[PDB]
Amino acid sequence: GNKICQFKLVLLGESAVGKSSLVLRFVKGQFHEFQESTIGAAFLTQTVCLDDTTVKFEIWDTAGQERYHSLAPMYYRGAQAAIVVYDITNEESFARAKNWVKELQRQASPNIVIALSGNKADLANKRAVDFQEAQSYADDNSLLFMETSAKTSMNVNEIFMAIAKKL
Ligand SMILES: Nc1nc2c(ncn2[C@@H]2O[C@H](COP(=O)(O)OP(=O)(O)NP(=O)(O)O)[C@@H](O)[C@H]2O)c(=O)[nH]1
Ligand SMILES: [Mg+2]
Repeated sequence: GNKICQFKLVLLGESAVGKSSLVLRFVKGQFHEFQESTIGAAFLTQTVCLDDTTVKFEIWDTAGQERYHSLAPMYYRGAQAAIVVYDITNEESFARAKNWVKELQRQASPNIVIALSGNKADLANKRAVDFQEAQSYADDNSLLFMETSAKTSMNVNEIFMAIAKKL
């Protein structure tokens, strides 16, 4: 097809859950075991083919440390979609993700599409967040949920493409 669409996506979540790794995997097909914590935010773009349409993603990978919380609106204000990321081995990160979802539902665009990534799924031998519990939470809050692994690539392209399909 000759149709081209572009949209703004923001990633939010507690520090160390794998936001930068998820974007690097999607955009560059890379994964770095030693990824440094992000300062403020990083910007990346990727263009994909979505059933007859060329979709360009403008992605804001926010720094998740609490000291950067006040900067979040600068990145989500004009976003058409968000991926709130947690680490399946860390329940506190899952609780933090729920608070990011609440903030988006109250302060971002009322039409924003929100996805929830249960990342580091390759570490299921240390799971702390039950898949079904997270799925139920996502269903009750109208969030597009998938467990992902930036390390193995599991569901990485899938979650970004599913979001694009719903915009
Ligand atoms: N096993 C595993 N490790 C992962 C996965 N995603 C990220 N990691 C690791 O987790 C650590 C933190 O990842 P990173 O992408 O920097 O996290 P972040 O959410 O961007 N942190 P910040 O918000 O501070 O910038 C890194 O050592 C990275 O390699 C994953 O899916 N599986
Ligand atoms: Mg980061």
